[PDB]
Amino acid sequence: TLDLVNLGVAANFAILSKTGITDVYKSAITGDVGACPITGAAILLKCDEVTGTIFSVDAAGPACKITDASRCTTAVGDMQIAYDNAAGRLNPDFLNLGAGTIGGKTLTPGLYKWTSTLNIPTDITISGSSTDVWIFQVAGNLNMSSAVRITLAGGAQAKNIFWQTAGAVTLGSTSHFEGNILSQTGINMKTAASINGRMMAQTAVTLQMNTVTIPQ
Repeated sequence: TLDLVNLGVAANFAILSKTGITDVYKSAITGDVGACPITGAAILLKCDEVTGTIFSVDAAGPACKITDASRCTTAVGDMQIAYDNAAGRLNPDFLNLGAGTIGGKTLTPGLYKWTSTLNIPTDITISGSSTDVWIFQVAGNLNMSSAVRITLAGGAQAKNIFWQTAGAVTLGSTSHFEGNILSQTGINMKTAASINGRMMAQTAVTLQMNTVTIPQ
């Protein structure tokens, strides 16, 4: 009975930020990337790093960039509506689960809230049907330590997982993440971390040699 978070046009993006995209070469991104209203010069991605289109609001950015202000603007706007929709959900199923550290848990469908920072220091499973939905509401940061893998079980799909964070996200080196990130600030990945998901930041996305794939 938990409704999907509608991403509108932002659904078309693996990475969408408002202040840019930094990168330690070489990353492997599958899906479109965009930044707005910042200049496309703030996208530090090469053409060989993106399987998809790089969208700029202006004439600056990587050589393969497409200038389309109105699409980037709509996407960022839809990302804000999604962020507010996700943050606005009421009547959580869980509050302060694991007291802000959830290593080793198996997370079943529902609306989860943390009034603090959330840490993921060891492997977790997300377990549910192909139609089940998870919304994780985090009033601080979200941290996941090096080499931590999020596993999906029971038919659970990346496209039906949403992480809403009031603070910054940090995914440790070589970690594997599952789901959509709606961050009010930054999403910062470290050396060889991967995500099956979307990085939607109201500030910047920062990468270090990452694999980023849009959910199927």
